[PDB]
Amino acid sequence: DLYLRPGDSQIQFTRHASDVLLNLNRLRSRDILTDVVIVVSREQFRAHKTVLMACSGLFYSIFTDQLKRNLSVINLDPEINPEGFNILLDFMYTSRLNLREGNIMAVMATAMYLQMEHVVDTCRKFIKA
Amino acid sequence: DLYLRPGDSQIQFTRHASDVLLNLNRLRSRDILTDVVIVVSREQFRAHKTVLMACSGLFYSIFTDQLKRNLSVINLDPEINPEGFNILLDFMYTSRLNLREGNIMAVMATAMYLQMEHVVDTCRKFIKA
Ligand SMILES: [Cl-]
Ligand SMILES: [Cl-]
Repeated sequence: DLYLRPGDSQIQFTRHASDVLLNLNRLRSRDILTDVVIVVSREQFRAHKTVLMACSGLFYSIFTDQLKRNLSVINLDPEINPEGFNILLDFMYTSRLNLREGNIMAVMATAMYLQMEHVVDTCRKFIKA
Repeated sequence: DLYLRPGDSQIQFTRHASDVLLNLNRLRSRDILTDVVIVVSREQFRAHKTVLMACSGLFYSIFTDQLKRNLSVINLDPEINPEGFNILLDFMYTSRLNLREGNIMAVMATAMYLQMEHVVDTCRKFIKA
């Protein structure tokens, strides 16, 4: 629960990061302080820009551009499949990835588009088996 | 790095939550998408409202009030010590708590005011020894 480590006098909390993400997912479930809608083939997904930027290289690049920083709606490539995006948005807020035989190619394609390198790497590992 | 668990078919990522928090702290360091300033005895601290709400019962209560939701400046009780607040803001974004003999009473008092129950519990454990 707590531990100490070398070269650093601070107390380390093992559960804090998971608790923060859990509470951020609760905010999303309740639509509290969400500040962007992502549009994927007419499907709409509400989210927190900071969480998107902390998980996706695409969204990091988008919202660090001064012109795009304050946009409230982001339209993605119409070829992106909404189910794949939904799975990856859930992953962002949960650390849990719904990979199945029937969606892994779409999830991998969407994670490459979003620049989510650890999801892509994981997809390639499962494909190889 | 990855694991499976019962009652849930999804892949579990062990490092994701810590990576999200690390990237959120990077956004804070760069002042990217910060949306509130907390004022503590004339000292000013920039932060992300969603992270404050995910860590502090006080900030959760504040920003779920419709009148206070869009405030850009929050003034805290003038008796709160800025060093204690700084230590707890760092903890929110890092899972690391700078507890010392010389600050533990102030940090505990500030964590009670912010309603950060796991920090308070930890302070009481260290005090008892
Ligand atoms: Cl990733
Ligand atoms: Cl806490």
